[PDB]
Amino acid sequence: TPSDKPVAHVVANPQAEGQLQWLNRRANALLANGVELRDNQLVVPSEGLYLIYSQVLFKGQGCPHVLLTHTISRIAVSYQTKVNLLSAIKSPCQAKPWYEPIYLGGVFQLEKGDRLSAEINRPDYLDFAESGQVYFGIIAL
Amino acid sequence: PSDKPVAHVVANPQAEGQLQWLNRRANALLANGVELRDNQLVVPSEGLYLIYSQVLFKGQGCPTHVLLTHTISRIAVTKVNLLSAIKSPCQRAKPWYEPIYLGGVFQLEKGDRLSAEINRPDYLDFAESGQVYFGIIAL
Amino acid sequence: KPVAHVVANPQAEGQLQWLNRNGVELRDNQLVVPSEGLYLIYSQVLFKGQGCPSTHVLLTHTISRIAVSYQTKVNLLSAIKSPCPWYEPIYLGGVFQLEKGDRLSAEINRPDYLDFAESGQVYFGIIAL
Ligand SMILES: CC(C)(O)c1ncc(-c2ccc3nc4n(c3n2)[C@@H]2CN(C4)C(=O)c3cccc(OC(F)F)c32)cn1
Repeated sequence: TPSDKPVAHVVANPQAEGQLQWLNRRANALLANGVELRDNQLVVPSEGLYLIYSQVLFKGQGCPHVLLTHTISRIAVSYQTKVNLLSAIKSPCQAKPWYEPIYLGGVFQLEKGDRLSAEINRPDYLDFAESGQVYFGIIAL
Repeated sequence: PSDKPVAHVVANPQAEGQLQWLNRRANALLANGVELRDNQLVVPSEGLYLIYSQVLFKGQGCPTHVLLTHTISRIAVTKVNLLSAIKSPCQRAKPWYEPIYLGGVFQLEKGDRLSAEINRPDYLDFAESGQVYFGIIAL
Repeated sequence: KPVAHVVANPQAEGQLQWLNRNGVELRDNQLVVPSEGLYLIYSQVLFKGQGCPSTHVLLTHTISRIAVSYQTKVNLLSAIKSPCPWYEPIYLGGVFQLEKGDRLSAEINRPDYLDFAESGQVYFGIIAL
């Protein structure tokens, strides 16, 4: 049986300077059943409950103060500003290399035309030495 | 359309001296039988559930052996500790930030009450939305 | 709609071995996909230690896919943590389209640091959507 559930799982472009850019045209990544990726945002095709998730991986070669943030935001139709749905702050430095993963997840009622963004404050600290470390997705329940 | 019991409640940024959960806010929900009664999530049916919660603490400098705790408890129709974490933000102004994330899968029974509590609500950070939450997902 | 929730065997210490109790099979420490379709794959592992050593400790947790039509191993989700008593949990989860016969594995690099006391914190599963 073929599912018609709006789903997305986009991955970060490891070659995008000073930014966390989401791609669907990669192995084990997808945009299906109405979900679109427009201006680095996931656009919701229909109203309903959705599971929203994102993971980023930060890495630094040592400690030089550094604040790392990762946020999933929602912009509703006819609105312009992002309202935080999920957000986390980490302080990796309280020269050995440090690693800081941030995982955000939750269930949210979304409306048709909503735009979701998964953003960070310090893309200079993003790590891409391996696949599956930086991602963002939604699944209609 | 799924009939899986789900919940995602957020802290009241105005409720001083407490970590009070709200479902009647934008981007917060109680669906498929889950209820929020007496600051607790009430389980509608038996089964495996993913339980999660994040709280963010922030202080304006370390003058002091401050202990920060975050716990998720279960009360059955028997009180058990499900998830717990302790953090010591003070090694020794210079602001500090301390997030505590708790997550896990637990077998819950119908009528179970889940609570997500902290010991220092005076250190809770509310300068931004989406930082303090409590949720459950039936599997 | 098949589901699978498997937990770490606390008696097979020194290796992250999975224990089962829907129709998703557990063969050779891997979850085997029964049919073509979409799936949420999640997991959690818990690490702990009594202190820090000279050699820099790196903790990793990865969920891989061995596609049946090509037989190679590709990361689906991965995370690294540098804990330097300490406790370090690692979470993963995402929706992937998978084919019949695909094998999923959830592995770590330091089983000597695994925490077997927490069953509700060392697990691996899938749910067909
Ligand atoms: C509704 C639906 C699709 O059927 C479903 N959603 C989620 C799960 C599930 C069960 C156990 C899990 N343990 C973990 N997860 C699980 N997901 C991940 C990662 N990590 C560990 C978390 O602590 C976590 C926190 C918040 C959401 C989150 O899910 C993420 F996909 F959005 C996670 C099962 N079923």
